[PDB]
Amino acid sequence: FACKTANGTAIPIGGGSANVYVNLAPVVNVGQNLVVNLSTQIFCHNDYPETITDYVTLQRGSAYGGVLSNFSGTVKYSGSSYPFPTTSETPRVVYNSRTDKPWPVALYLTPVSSAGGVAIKAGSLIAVLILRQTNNYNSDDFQFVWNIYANNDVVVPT
Ligand SMILES: OC[C@H]1O[C@H](OCC#Cc2cccnc2)[C@@H](O)[C@@H](O)[C@@H]1O
Repeated sequence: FACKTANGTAIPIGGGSANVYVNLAPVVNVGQNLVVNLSTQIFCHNDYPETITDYVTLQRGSAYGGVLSNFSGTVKYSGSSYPFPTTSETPRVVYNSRTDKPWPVALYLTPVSSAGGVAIKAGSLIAVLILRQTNNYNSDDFQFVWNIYANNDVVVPT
């Protein structure tokens, strides 16, 4: 089991950390959602499906910077919504193929009444998402830590 991002930076077997840079809608109105879709950004596969089935959760999602200040959030995991920042680990997605399968995560961030102006700065950390991988075979329990950065400013109109 290992993962890779859409621009090809990898986290190998056993886990680790990696930075992910994402384009964001440049303008978002108070009350509307800024959608951050990581399923186009993060892909994983099982290295031994003949024998091992892999289980993958979103263990923790954390908000930083402009996102923690200026937005209210939820996270969708495999189509089901939870509070963001997270208050529990999600149920597990099954990885049973060597095919690259997206990690089914998306953030829905709504600017709050006070947001107005530059609400997220280019280059800033907006989130840290911890993918947790176990299996039905041994004691492996690894963390793949994804640091999510904005590629551009997000403006909330006044
Ligand atoms: O994707 C499956 C497995 O790939 C990796 O393991 C590959 C292996 C093996 C193996 C080979 C022969 C006998 N038993 C296990 C690990 O990332 C492990 O955590 C994971 O469950």
